[PDB]
Amino acid sequence: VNSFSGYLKLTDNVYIKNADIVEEAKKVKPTVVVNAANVYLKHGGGVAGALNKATNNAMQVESDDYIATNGPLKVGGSCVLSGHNLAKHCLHVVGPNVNKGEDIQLLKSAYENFNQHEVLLAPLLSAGIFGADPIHSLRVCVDTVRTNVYLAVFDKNLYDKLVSSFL
Ligand SMILES: CC(C)Oc1ccc(C(=O)Nc2ncnc3[nH]ccc23)c(Br)c1F
Repeated sequence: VNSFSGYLKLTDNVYIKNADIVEEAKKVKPTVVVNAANVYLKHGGGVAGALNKATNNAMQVESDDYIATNGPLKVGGSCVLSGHNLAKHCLHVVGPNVNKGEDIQLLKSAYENFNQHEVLLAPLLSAGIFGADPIHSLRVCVDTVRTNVYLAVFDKNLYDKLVSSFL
């Protein structure tokens, strides 16, 4: 039993809700919140900008030190950093950004990072400003993640479309 509330169950392990991931993280304080990161951990907009804003820019400060030490992530890769006031940990995961021409096949690799964590609060990878089809992202999520994932979808219209079209 966990503290996530109001989710629709899609499969044995995947759950979905129309919610602002920032507000959901603040309420649940999950062990792991997933960020929709880029390889430079520049949290300017989208989910990343919102999460970073909620940490009062502490996420960005920590991220800049991470990059200075380690260099950029790989597309499809991830790193574990602090969750600040939102979660114990933040798993920064880089899905391919279609608006940069990146290979959509890397979306499966990106979701594989979730399997290293028993339970996660997450957005749909490569959705929103990353330019992929969120219906496809949900399909890859369900077919790749085996651990327990609670998906927050900000847009109510998109949420209803994802549910109603789910196979
Ligand atoms: C073309 C348009 C429909 O694309 C999208 C628009 C918005 C979302 C969305 O709800 N994003 C979020 N989800 C959870 N927390 C969040 N905090 C801040 C944003 C946010 C998504 Br997934 C989209 F794909």
